[PDB]
Amino acid sequence: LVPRGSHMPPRLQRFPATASDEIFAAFQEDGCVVIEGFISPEQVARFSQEVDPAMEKIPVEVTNGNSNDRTKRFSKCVIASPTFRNEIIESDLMHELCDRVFSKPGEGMGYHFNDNMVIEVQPGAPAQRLHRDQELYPWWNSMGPAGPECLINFFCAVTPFTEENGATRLVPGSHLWPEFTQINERDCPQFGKIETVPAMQPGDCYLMSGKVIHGAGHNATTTDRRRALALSIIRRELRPMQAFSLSVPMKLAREMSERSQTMFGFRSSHFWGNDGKDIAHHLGLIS
Amino acid sequence: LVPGSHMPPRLQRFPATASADEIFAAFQEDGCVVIEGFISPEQVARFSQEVDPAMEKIPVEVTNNNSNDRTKRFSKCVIASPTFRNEIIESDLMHELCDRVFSKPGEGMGYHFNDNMVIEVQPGAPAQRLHRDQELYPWWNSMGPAGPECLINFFCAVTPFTEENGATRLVPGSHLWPEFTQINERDCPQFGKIETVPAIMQPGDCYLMSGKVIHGAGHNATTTDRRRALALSIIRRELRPMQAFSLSVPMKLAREMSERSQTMFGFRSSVQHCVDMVHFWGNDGKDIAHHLGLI
Ligand SMILES: C=C1[C@@]2(C)CC3=C(C)[C@]4(C=CC(=O)OC4(C)C)CC[C@]3(C)[C@]1(C(=O)OC)C(=O)[C@@](C)(O)C2=O
Ligand SMILES: C=C1[C@@]2(C)CC3=C(C)[C@]4(C=CC(=O)OC4(C)C)CC[C@]3(C)[C@]1(C(=O)OC)C(=O)[C@@](C)(O)C2=O
Ligand SMILES: O=C(O)CCC(=O)C(=O)O
Ligand SMILES: O=C(O)CCC(=O)C(=O)O
Ligand SMILES: [Fe+3]
Ligand SMILES: [Fe+3]
Repeated sequence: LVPRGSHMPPRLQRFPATASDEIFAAFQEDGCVVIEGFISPEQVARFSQEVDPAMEKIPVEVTNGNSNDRTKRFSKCVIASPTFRNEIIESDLMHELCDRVFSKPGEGMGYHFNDNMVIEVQPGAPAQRLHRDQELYPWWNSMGPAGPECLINFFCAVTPFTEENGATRLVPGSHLWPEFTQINERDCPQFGKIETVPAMQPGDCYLMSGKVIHGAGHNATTTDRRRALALSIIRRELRPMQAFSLSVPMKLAREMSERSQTMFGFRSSHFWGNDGKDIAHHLGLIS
Repeated sequence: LVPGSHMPPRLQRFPATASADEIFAAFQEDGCVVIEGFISPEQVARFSQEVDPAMEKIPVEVTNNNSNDRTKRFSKCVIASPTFRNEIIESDLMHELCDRVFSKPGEGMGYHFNDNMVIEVQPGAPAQRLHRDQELYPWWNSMGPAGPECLINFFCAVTPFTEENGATRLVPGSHLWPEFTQINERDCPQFGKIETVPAIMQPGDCYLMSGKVIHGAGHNATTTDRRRALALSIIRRELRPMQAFSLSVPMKLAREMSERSQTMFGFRSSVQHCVDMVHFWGNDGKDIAHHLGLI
């Protein structure tokens, strides 16, 4: 795999979207894993064109070290794209995976959606700061690698992921380090020695844990809009960064299955209920 | 007080006109503090009157178990009570203390509502298991006493709280024990040896309590006394509420709310800073209040 004698780089396993528990142990051991072909070939295609009109009406910032410097972001994927709401979010591998990360026996679905983002790294965009996704829930790093999982991300490539256009540089095994710190020169002892691994073709995805260090690289090209679809998924006890049950129209919620209504907060798991009853009753969604 | 009689733990008491700093320091020392006249007796009585039809229509569950039985719980306080939504949730002392607990520099409101629950302990109802309210967020005990706060409770007396009718039993300074476990025989070594103290209160008194404080409803030993409480459960912005208030509370009521009341119920977002900024509970980069028409 490496020339004999070489420094071996951090292991980044890769499974086919038809694999089994097998993908999960790669997640447990490394903190991430690639699912090659996560979304079908025409599915990803129909999806990208469907959000191209919305992506077109996002002006680009040319700035300050923020994650908005020449990186454009858009989250109304259920509204804008029939392919997303009808096909992509009903992956049984997605759910069979989430149930192994999040759900406890007897309690139903321990998870729901945090965000559905399309991230498009514009050419010349500086490399994104290194971070753990779970910094979104600021106390979580304090629990170290023994803490439970709060967040996972099915990070899917829309346009191809190269080392040129700044695909995500992962750091496998970052979830097993003994202290979880901010990744900067004052707080991180290993800053500048952190060994990355860049991450894929359209429809491939990687299933990253919230504990894993990562970040978008510099998009060094002149023409490449590098586009992605992040399926952020949190445990049921945590609050979504998107208010999906207030912006997704009721017309679309009626077309979703019970699992997908639970993912978007149109149905309870009790958490997110309505005075001892499922919020789905009051909304006109049960029997 | 008592006669070399053994003296129980101290539960500090303040009037609602004390300084939120004096109250907060007490809360920090003991993890719980009584605020007398948190709500005026005229406010508490109108509230009790406005929820009472809903309370009477709630059947009492009697069971053959320790099942947390014979306790009515009602959460649609905003819909049923003009006093609650117009006055009680507008307590400036409530928001002063919440900020000192939850709100970060340069982010605005770090908290929102988990629940608004009328809890009426029926005559004869058995005592509740000792618990910490942050057990609702099961990973929280594992951070121990150094952990951040996830939840505080403004537990108000609607009818008098007495030692006989089931006033809550609290364990002051249990937010400072070095290991947070569930309170059971397997996991808790002080099990059965834990000294509680009732929250004796008159109508309109609150106690403010951290999610780190061991406590439990007491046994209601009376035959006539339906012991009514109002629990204002308040969590940090990154945590999920028990109630989906933005989906059951009507928009007509949303539009009459102050901006900070809208934030409490999820009709409006809160800006969190990480280099980056993110409207938590937002709409693709903007406040959810825009798509809702709340300006
Ligand atoms: C299921 C329960 C949970 C898990 C959560 C809880 C919540 C949210 C409460 C506790 C925390 C809080 O701050 O708010 C209130 C007051 C409303 C009380 C009521 C319930 C819903 C609960 C219950 O109903 O048991 C039948 C319960 O009594 C208790 C204590 O055992 C629980 O820890
Ligand atoms: C404000 C940001 C936060 C705080 C959260 C975040 C979310 C939720 C994301 C990250 C984690 C996740 O699990 O999902 C996604 C992919 C959607 C990415 C986009 C943003 C909104 C964020 C950002 O865009 O900054 C304006 C950002 O890039 C990052 C990484 O710096 C952040 O940690
Ligand atoms: O866009 C990328 O390459 C990674 C972005 C990411 O993971 C984030 O925004 O948190
Ligand atoms: O009603 C009480 O006195 C305590 C209730 C309580 O602690 C709870 O329900 O979580
Ligand atoms: Fe990230
Ligand atoms: Fe409690």
